[PDB]
Amino acid sequence: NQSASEQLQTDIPASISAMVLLNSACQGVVETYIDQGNAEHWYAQVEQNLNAVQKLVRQWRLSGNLYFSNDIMDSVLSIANTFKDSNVQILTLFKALETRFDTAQLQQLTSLILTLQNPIQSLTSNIKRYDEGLNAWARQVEDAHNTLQQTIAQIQQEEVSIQAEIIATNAQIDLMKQQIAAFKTAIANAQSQRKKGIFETIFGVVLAPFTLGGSLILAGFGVSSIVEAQSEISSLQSDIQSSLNTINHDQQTLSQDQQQIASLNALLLSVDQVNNDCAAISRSLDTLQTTVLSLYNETNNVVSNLTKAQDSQAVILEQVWYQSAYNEWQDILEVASTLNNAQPQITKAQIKENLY
Amino acid sequence: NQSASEQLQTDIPASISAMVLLNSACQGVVETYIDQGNAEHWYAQVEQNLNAVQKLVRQWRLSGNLYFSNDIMDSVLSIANTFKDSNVQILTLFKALETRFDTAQLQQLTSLILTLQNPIQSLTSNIKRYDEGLNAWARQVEDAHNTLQQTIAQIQQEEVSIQAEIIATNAQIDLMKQQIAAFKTAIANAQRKKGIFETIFGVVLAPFTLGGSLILAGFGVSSIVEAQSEISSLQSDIQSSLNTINHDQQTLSQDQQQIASLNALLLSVDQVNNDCAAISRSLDTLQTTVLSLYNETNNVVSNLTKAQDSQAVILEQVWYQSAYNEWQDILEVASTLNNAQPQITKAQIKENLYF
Ligand SMILES: [Cl-]
Ligand SMILES: [K+]
Repeated sequence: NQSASEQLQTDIPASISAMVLLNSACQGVVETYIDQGNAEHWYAQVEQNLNAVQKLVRQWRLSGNLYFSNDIMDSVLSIANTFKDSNVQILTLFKALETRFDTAQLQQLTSLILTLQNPIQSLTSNIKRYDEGLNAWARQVEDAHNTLQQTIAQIQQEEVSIQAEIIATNAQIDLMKQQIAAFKTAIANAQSQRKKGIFETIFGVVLAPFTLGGSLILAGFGVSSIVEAQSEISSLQSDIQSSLNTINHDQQTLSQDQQQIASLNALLLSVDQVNNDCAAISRSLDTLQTTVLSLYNETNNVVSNLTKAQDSQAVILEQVWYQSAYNEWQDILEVASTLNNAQPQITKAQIKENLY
Repeated sequence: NQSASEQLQTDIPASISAMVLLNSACQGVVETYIDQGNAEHWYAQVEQNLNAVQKLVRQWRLSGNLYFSNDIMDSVLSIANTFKDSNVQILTLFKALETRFDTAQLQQLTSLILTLQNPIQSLTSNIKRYDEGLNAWARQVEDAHNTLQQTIAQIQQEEVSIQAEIIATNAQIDLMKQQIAAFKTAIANAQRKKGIFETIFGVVLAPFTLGGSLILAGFGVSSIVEAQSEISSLQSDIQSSLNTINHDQQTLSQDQQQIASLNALLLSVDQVNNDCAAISRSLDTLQTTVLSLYNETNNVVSNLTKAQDSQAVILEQVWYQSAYNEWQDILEVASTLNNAQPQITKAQIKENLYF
């Protein structure tokens, strides 16, 4: 139903969106803080495990990863600019060949179409290279997540006297994960409708609070979008606020020391977003790779048809594919350029007890 | 000549501005990253010293300190809302007392003025408590800074064959400190619609040829007024200093660049130290002005008590009306800052001449 270039209009920003989300999730991990307070010796293992996750995120940043893959973005722009720089020449040849067929100009037209294949293959190579490095890192983050999750589960299983409050708290943290997923789905549905940019919101959820201010836990997570999304991010903040209010109600019978134990799985919110965002990137790059290959095959079929053309009628029927692809790649150039030149707009939202 | 409320129109946002700067300096500390690479045994001590500074920042934030003191802000809003809610009552009593001197109405007006004193004293108390906690924390950060600085100094002393490159690098790091100071000076000069605007810089040092680096040295600046021209000049300044560092380190291996660049780790810790001192200076000014306002209310309540004719009461209305007008502006500025969501940008500063 769609040409490859038409599909890429969706698949390219979909992949950039997934990468931007990972960047914001990484920031959420960095901005997750805990203090020992009066906690028993279990705290050392939680601190160690959390620091291991944070070390992986710092190494990802130190390796140069920011909002999206520069190599993939540059390859997209290379294809788009190859279309842009050859359009007048290609249309002039089509019109000349429409008037009078001659093999020399047909050979020149075929050579111009062929100049697309190197930038396309470069995009495929850079997607593969990026996804391999991403997956190698993601496996380490997943292992670090599982270790922290197991450490916390062991601690909470030993607190037999407050099991009901721990279960109720963990249900609210699961709801928060659902609310975050609902935000991402809402954004994805409205991406094609709005102007492009880089927008990030880092949340901090205050748990086990002190009366006079501050807390023992500041549980972070990060979300983002490549389109303005003030309404959706406000609904998410309202959702997380509601869930935190319910946690505070469910923990009303707990001391601050018990709240510290009962709230530990909020530390997984940040790294869970990293895990989910890594998987989303890889799914989007599998889709993108299939579509890029489809575009490569289209150019091969067009070149094959042009080489077989013996009259003007056979040459000009390839013009519809070209004109359609050029129009799509002109739009891809605008979107990719906007994202590549955008100044990221970041904000922070601290979520704490709302009702007193 | 300025009334205390007129002075507070400047002194209150001045203190808020100083607090917002400290948050951005703290963010720069948190976003300073190093990896060991092939570094020798000195790396453990640098990493431990840096982690000690970063732990202090995390503890400061876990104590509830973000962009500004919530206790001080809420006390400012408490005074402003006391003026707002009492205004119509006070103005009508002044008007009736003007027409005909009434003893009962005078005591009511006096009691309405006295209601200002409780929130004013709570502001003084909340300034003292915050500043005491700030100074206690700032002494820990200063001690942590000096330890990391001494560790770096000793490491750089032992690399005898590349002293020229280390001295040149440290000179440019000092230049960056002056360039940051120039931004904050320009901000203190230029008074538009308020907000919370923050920029976090990351300076790439000892880079890998294919991307990334062993050092990402952070620092942060901020303002409560938009300052796009000022932050653009700062970025251009920092970019030029980093380009000079890369030129001056061209003879160094990546391992040597790692050592030669270590003092960049002190950039945002140094900003924390400077910003803590600047907050305390602004809080001493603020506390003096708030005490001046408290004494103004004591002079007015005594004048209302000593008053025995109508003209003596209207004499105190000029103070009230002037105070109220200033505090309605303060309510608008404080509400804008208390309700603001931070507008944060980030800039990575790396070699930008080749590509
Ligand atoms: Cl656009
Ligand atoms: K409780």
